[PDB]
Amino acid sequence: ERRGRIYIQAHIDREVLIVVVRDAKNLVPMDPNGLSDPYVKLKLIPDPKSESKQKTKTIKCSLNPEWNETFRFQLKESDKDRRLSVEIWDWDLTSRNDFMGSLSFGISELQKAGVDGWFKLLSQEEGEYFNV
Amino acid sequence: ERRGRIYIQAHIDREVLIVVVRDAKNLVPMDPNGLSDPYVKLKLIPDPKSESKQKTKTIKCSLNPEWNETFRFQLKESDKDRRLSVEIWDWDLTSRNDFMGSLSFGISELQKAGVDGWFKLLSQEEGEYFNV
Ligand SMILES: N[C@H](CO)COP(=O)(O)O
Ligand SMILES: [Ca+2]
Ligand SMILES: [Ca+2]
Ligand SMILES: [Ca+2]
Ligand SMILES: [Ca+2]
Ligand SMILES: [Ca+2]
Ligand SMILES: [Ca+2]
Repeated sequence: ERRGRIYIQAHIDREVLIVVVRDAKNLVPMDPNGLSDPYVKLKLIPDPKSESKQKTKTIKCSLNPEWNETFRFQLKESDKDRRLSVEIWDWDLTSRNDFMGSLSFGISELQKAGVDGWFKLLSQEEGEYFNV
Repeated sequence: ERRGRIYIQAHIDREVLIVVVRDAKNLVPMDPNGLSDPYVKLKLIPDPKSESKQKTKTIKCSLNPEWNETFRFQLKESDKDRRLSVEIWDWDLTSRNDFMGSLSFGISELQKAGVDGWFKLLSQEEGEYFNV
């Protein structure tokens, strides 16, 4: 568990993905002060023009952010071949935000069973394929 | 020690920085296969146009690379206000290489005493300032 963990809750209502991003523990420091400014980015991938994107607020200087935010996604046919992508990023003022941890759930699999618990954060490339 | 450690040897011999990049342990996975393709990038910073850049070879699929490569840098007056920047990157074929760990030593401080040992890898922004 090199990048910490995040507590996610996600299930499908009808054709509506409901995602709850509660909190995260032991995130990796990304700033010179030894901390980071975490915010989570949710997308349905593959997504070209990044048309699905939704973000939580940014928590400043914390390696254990608590967001408690809910998000709704209106699904479609095509989405059955997509994955719910959850990525944590470190907000920076004077530079590209830095990647911190990733995770993803197959939409086809969420329709069969929702999720509610802690997940180990993976690397960005790795997180677009699995969840642990 | 979230990103593992690297064994560095560096000292100055009459205006010449000699850096030995031996090996690294417990690097963080950066690829879908659960590994990474580490290579170290050495620069003297600030160095906007990267005229300083020098790289080790890339070791494929390893979180414990052994490089054993020596590098020489011809110092100057100005370099007394610069730092030796050591960054490990994960080589990727189909995408921007991913950052793995960073570290830096003040050139002014190396002139007073060289280093030879293990160093904890820091985040990129953090690594441009310290060396734990
Ligand atoms: N530029 C960063 C990329 O991850 C953050 O961007 P964004 O706020 O659009 O998610
Ligand atoms: Ca940062
Ligand atoms: Ca930041
Ligand atoms: Ca940044
Ligand atoms: Ca990679
Ligand atoms: Ca790679
Ligand atoms: Ca990449």
